[PDB]
Amino acid sequence: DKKTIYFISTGNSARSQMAEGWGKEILGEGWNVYSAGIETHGVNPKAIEAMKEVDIDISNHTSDLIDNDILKQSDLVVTLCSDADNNCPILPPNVKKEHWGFDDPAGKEWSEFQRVRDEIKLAIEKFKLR
Ligand SMILES: [K+]
Repeated sequence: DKKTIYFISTGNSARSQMAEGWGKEILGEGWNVYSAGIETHGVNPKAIEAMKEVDIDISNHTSDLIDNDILKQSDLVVTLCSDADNNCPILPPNVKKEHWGFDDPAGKEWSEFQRVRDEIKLAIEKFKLR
């Protein structure tokens, strides 16, 4: 009944955490939304703050390693950065893979966290309309 979308970044730090937050609110009904990383770098505090600003709570989120069982059951795996795209394991033939690249806001001014957060929102809204 419910389909599965899996957002992947290098360390499950910011872009993938914001994608999971937006995904749960926009695609909530018929979608199970998860996020993971090749490595675990912790949840960037600025990513939590960025989502709080748009009234989305991601304070309980964890930085998790990619799981083979979630990959096998995914309808769509979305990679958000180039290293994650190349390091993602070879997927089952029935699992679709898409690369939605977004700039890394880490170490940049707060305005870049705001910008990337909103670009991710628009990409997920475009996905909902498919
Ligand atoms: K996660």
